[PDB]
Amino acid sequence: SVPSQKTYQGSYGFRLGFLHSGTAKSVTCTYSPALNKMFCQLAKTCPVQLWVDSTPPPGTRVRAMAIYKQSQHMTEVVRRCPHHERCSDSDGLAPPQHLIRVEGNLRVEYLDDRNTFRHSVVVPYEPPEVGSDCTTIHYNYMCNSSCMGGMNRRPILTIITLEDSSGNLLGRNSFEMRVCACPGRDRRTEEENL
Ligand SMILES: [Sb+3]
Ligand SMILES: [Zn+2]
Repeated sequence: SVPSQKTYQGSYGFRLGFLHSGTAKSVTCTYSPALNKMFCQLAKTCPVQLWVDSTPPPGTRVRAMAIYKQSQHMTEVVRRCPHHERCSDSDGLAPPQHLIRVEGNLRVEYLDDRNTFRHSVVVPYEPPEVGSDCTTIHYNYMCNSSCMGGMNRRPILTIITLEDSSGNLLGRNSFEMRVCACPGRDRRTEEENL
């Protein structure tokens, strides 16, 4: 079956925030509120902000999972193309088939679900650093949207679930993802069709 993508703020008032980076040619990662769509270059830092009304307990965990947006493709597992799967860009932690990685977190953990075969990456929730109102996770996407043998120009969603130490759903949110060479231009072009 297909993982739930239904928004759920839950007890702790869980929602996602994004940097306001604009669409200049030099930008590596930019978000479109209009499309609720993130545009990142291959393997480059993709900051996602966790916002809460109340601090969840210690041992709370944040999980990222990719699915295909279109109904006909939803049952197919999102994974890296054979080319990117084979290439030597391994960090020693991430499985080579996994699209979504986390950088600068040695407590990162990766799951091949034994039932659904779905890929996900999970880190411990940490409260905001002193002088901050949200928690930032740096994701890396390791395959282009245009990759034949992979996503093959098919739109994907990233599902961020907040869960406790025992794996109970606390909150869920989602955003569309495109991995492309010129994020600035592509966002500006996709917003032009409004
Ligand atoms: Sb990005
Ligand atoms: Zn690829």
